[PDB]
Amino acid sequence: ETTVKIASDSSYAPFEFQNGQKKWVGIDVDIMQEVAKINDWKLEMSYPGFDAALQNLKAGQVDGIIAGMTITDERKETFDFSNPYYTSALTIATTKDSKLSDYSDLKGKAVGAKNGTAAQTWLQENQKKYGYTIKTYSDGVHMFAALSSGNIAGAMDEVPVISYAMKQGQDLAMNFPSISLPGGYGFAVMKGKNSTLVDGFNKALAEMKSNGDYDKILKKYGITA
Amino acid sequence: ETTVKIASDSSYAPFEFQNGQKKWVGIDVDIMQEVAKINDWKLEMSYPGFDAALQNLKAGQVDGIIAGMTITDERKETFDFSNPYYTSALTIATTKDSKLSDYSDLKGKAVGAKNGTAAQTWLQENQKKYGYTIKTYSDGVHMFAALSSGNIAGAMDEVPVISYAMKQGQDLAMNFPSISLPGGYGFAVMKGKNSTLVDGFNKALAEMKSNGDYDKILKKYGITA
Ligand SMILES: NC(=[NH2+])NCCC[C@H](N)C(=O)O
Ligand SMILES: NC(=[NH2+])NCCC[C@H](N)C(=O)O
Ligand code: NA
Repeated sequence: ETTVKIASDSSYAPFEFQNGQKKWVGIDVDIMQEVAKINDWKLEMSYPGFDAALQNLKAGQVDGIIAGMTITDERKETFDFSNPYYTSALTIATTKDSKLSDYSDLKGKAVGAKNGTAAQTWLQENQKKYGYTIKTYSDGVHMFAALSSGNIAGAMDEVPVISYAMKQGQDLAMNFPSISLPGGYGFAVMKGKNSTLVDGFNKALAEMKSNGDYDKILKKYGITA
Repeated sequence: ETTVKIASDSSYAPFEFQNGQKKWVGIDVDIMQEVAKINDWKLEMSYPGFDAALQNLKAGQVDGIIAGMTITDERKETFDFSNPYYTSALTIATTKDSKLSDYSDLKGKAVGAKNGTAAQTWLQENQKKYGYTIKTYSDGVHMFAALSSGNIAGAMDEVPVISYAMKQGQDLAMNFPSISLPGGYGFAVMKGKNSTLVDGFNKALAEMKSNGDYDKILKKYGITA
């Protein structure tokens, strides 16, 4: 009944990614599809990439974005957000048999993050305090390979990313604290616009938490912390 | 197996509280029981109240504390902590049919909080910014009854506490932004003592986060990790 165009990232597991059949799957895909059905929306998903999705949203070529997008006060100056649909935390992953548990245990060790991330910033801000060296990576495939090889002692990323990788059978544990960003992940529209879409998102999310569909989706993608 | 004596609060749902059959339950209870099992400890829980628990810990009558205890610099002068096992936050609960969605909407409205809480402090610190009046309550039963009756327009409390109240079927919604409580909640021992207990807690938490048991426990009380 109402056509709703949503843009998303092209590859950001477990939020949105293609499986082996090239079907779009992930937490964001499954949530958005169920929200649309609850609200009687005809959903038209596109996957141009995070940056392109933002460009398209601002130009009015799409109506909203869901793309592992952390809610921040700066972003709220441009966008209106839903209630968060998942908590947004960071953590340092280790290999499965690692006994590292505390930040002081990284002294003298190398710790990875992806270039241009909150994780990179945290590591930079805490390097002198705990005495590790930092290694920067292009993507998760390279960072986690380095962790499994022992070339780094830890890899800092978003908790859902590490959880998914773990569920897939990667050699990983979550031995360190979760560092919370308060915003959570949100559905976004342009500021002042499409408040009915945000409200339908909010109402559907509440129903899904209530009826257990929300928890089914998280467990499908191995999201446990 | 060695006996481990742990003290907690007497009523802090959903962390520790007595249910309808008068059984001690909650996130802290379930986590501590699973940590003990993982570590082959015989756990002896007591529930004298937070302040009594600190007294008992300082006197050597118990070995540790779990009681939604914020990790703070002040506290770290007396106590050693585990990695935080949960990071709480503050937000405004409204009735389910309330249309309020942001702090600016509270101008000219009465907003409640419990006496002697972070929520109260936050409200007092932000009153001039948003322009509400503050009403103080002894406990949750009283604050939430005032909200349901329309005598207050919102109630400031912790996300986990509101989440559980909603699970129990109270007429509540969480449509406002959250305010992070720096530190997270940790397991505590006397400074320099009982390193075995802190290490056992850290390693067991990592296993429970890694194997899904941590998530299952939160979900039982309506909380998303
Ligand atoms: N699909 C994505 N890469 N989304 C952005 C992920 C990084 C971070 N959560 C952010 O909001 O900036
Ligand atoms: N009944 C309660 N709400 N107890 C709260 C006391 C613990 C509080 N989070 C603190 O760290 O000081
Ligand atoms: Na906290």
